[PDB]
Amino acid sequence: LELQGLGVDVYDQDVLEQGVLQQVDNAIHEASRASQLVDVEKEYRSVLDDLTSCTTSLRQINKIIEQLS
Amino acid sequence: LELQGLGVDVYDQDVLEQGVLQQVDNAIHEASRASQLVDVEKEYRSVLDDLTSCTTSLRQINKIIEQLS
Ligand SMILES: [Mg+2]
Ligand SMILES: [Mg+2]
Repeated sequence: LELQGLGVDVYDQDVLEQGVLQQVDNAIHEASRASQLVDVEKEYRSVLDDLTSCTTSLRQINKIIEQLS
Repeated sequence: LELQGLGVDVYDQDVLEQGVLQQVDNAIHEASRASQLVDVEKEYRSVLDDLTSCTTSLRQINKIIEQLS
């Protein structure tokens, strides 16, 4: 008698028994992970652009100073 | 007769049948993911420190200029 299945936490994947509910679960969890990753990429990019902007300024500054040579 | 199990790709998790091999698989895959994440955090941090260093320089520069007021 399948009873040890009742022992699993409700919100555990293993509780889903085959077909459409597994399909929906896969979709919503995979979309959430994909969403997290887009957010990290955006956050990294925003910092990378800022570092690029700050750097090129220094190059411009140092050139202006070095132009006085 | 369990035969549709032979149809799975060899390097798929589902091929591992219970116990110690599943235990080893979990360990090596989880360690690999944890390793990737440490690397991303290090890479982001290195950029964040660089942006911090570039920024504080500009603050120092602008102060020196503004000191002439
Ligand atoms: Mg779920
Ligand atoms: Mg494996």
